[PDB]
Amino acid sequence: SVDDFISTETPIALNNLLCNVGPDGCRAFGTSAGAVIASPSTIDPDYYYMWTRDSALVFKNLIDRFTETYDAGLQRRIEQYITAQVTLQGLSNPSGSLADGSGLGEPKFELTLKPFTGNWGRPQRDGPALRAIALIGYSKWLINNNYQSTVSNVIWPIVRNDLNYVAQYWNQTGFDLWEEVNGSSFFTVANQHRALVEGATLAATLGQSGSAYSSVAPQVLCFLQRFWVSSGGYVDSNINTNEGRTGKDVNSVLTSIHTFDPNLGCDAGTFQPCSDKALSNLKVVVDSFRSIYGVNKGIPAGAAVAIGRYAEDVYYNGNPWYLATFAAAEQLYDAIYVWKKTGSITVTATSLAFFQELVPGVTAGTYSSSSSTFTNIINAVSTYADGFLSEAAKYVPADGSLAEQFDRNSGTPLSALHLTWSYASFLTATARRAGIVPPSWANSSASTIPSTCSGASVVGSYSRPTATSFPPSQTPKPGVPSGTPYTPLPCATPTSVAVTFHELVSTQFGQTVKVAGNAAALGNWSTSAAVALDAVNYADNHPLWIGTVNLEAGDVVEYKYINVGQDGSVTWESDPNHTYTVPAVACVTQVVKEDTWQS
Ligand SMILES: *[C@@H]1O[C@H](CO)[C@@H](O[C@@H]2O[C@H](CO)[C@@H](O)[C@H](O)[C@H]2NC(C)=O)[C@H](O)[C@H]1NC(C)=O
Ligand SMILES: *[C@H]1O[C@H](CO)[C@@H](O)[C@H](O)[C@@H]1O
Ligand SMILES: *[C@H]1O[C@H](CO)[C@@H](O)[C@H](O)[C@@H]1O
Ligand SMILES: *[C@H]1O[C@H](CO)[C@@H](O)[C@H](O)[C@@H]1O
Ligand SMILES: *[C@H]1O[C@H](CO)[C@@H](O)[C@H](O)[C@@H]1O
Ligand SMILES: [Ca+2]
Repeated sequence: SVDDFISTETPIALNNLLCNVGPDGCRAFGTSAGAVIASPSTIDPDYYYMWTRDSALVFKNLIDRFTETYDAGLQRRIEQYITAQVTLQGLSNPSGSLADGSGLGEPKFELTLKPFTGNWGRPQRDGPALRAIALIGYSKWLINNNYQSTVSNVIWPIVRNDLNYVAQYWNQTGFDLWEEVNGSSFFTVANQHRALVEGATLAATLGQSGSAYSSVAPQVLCFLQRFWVSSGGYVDSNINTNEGRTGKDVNSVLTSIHTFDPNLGCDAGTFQPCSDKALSNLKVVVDSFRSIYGVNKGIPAGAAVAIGRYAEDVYYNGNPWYLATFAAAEQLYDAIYVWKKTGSITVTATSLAFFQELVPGVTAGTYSSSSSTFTNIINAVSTYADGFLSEAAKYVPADGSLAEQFDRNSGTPLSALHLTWSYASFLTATARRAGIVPPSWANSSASTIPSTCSGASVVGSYSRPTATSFPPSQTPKPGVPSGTPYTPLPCATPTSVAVTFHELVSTQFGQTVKVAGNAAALGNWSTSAAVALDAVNYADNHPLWIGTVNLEAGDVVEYKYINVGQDGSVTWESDPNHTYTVPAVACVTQVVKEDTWQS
């Protein structure tokens, strides 16, 4: 049953989500405090980085959970995530520096909170938007619990940098959320609009000027209208480029659920889940996957299917993703929420095809909660929505782990293990089914579209934030639903820990990297018995090598990386010896030790 799946998966998803958060999460142990690894996977694929997007989406889920029920463990994690942003914002990186704002569009960082120096799809202009939305989310909590002073002191300078970035750079091309298409992206623009709306509201609450953000917001919304393909009834997810695709992409479904505000009803301007444009789009996007995946064979129209990112996808051969399949369920739960709350469903010419798939022959019109048409529709949509949950559930392993993808033919997990966003996507989709909605970000002002789009932007001021700490014990006001801090699920304490050595060193032709060390498993400083690392990952300005040795839990280890040529010659990295303490903590069975070569 779907209820069984939700029951069992919920605590596993939350646990696994939090295992990916530094400094102490079970699969992110020793990462910077507040850091969110996209995945513990270090090879095939290497996702052991911090993405501005992934971390902001994960923490928006956690901040929303924290808002529903105070949890001092979550708060500690939220505060840590926020202060890490002080460090990241200040970093010169290949996207640029903080001073002119350009550095804030950097997609990802080392989990040491250092610049990722390799070639990448940069900038990605959604990051500052999502980060702002996350930090504004916690700000509203702090303000509503009498800590506005902390917002102004610690948080606001961070949010202000990101808001200025959006207001300045929204009307320039960048890479999409899949890090592939350089242009103008639906998800990116829509969240940029949301951020400006929310940021103008926060400014005014703090007594700061929101004028720059409010003057630009409606122009961002104006431009968002250009992504709509009227002849096909769907969103072209990337414009200002010809990407060699239809533009039917879960991008647009992810947009709908992430800018959901039931107080906007079925507003099509902001692409609300129940809007006619969002529904029409959903059907088109779903349909693009119906005929092409082995796992969808023999499933009829009007029944849920496994869905991926976009039909043209070749990544790992192009497969369904858990977060995509969960996203479809979530958009439908969001629509159901609004229909139930308003007691009314409207079918239009635009949404006609979506509704006719579920209730064949239904006409456009408005149906109240008491009409049988309303009942046919809402029942069919609920079954369909649970069908998308159930479809993804079919391909979740017995242990409840959520990889990034499941195989288009066999449904077995592929790509990155324990993708943090997969867990969050499960948590949000099921929250919505439960009728738990996020805090509102908008009134109808935020949905008013100007008659013309001006492409207005504002050159902003950027300053390094300075405050890097929260006051202790910032507990809720009385009455507010409260509970004991979160505690991870129990495990055995490992006698052995898999230690992935993760080294940055530029090597020449045929050279191998080995780790020589003091412990027996590292060959007692013997160069011939040293442990060889994988040249896989070595990239332009990002020369990465990984090796995983089992070392005893609690053992203190001294090591040096050796550059071993083809000829079996050894060069030693400069002093000092590295010193690492292999952890002995419950649930910590694999760690990554991130290093750079000592010249
Ligand atoms: C910057 O903003 C302007 C206004 O929204 C965009 O210009 C429009 O682009 C669409 C799609 O290419 C055209 O169909 C419109 O005619 C343009 N409108 C106007 C008034 O010029 C522009 O695409 C935006 N650029 C970026 C990179 O975001
Ligand atoms: C955050 O970190 C900074 C270091 O940049 C300190 O100065 C501050 O006290 C806080 O701990
Ligand atoms: C790593 O650092 C330790 C200090 O904890 C030294 O004892 C060792 O020699 C290595 O440099
Ligand atoms: C890891 O931690 C241990 C003790 O906590 C030290 O002995 C070692 O130097 C390393 O820092
Ligand atoms: C070490 O083993 C534990 C338990 O199987 C995993 O949770 C962890 O990811 C690592 O592989
Ligand atoms: Ca396109």
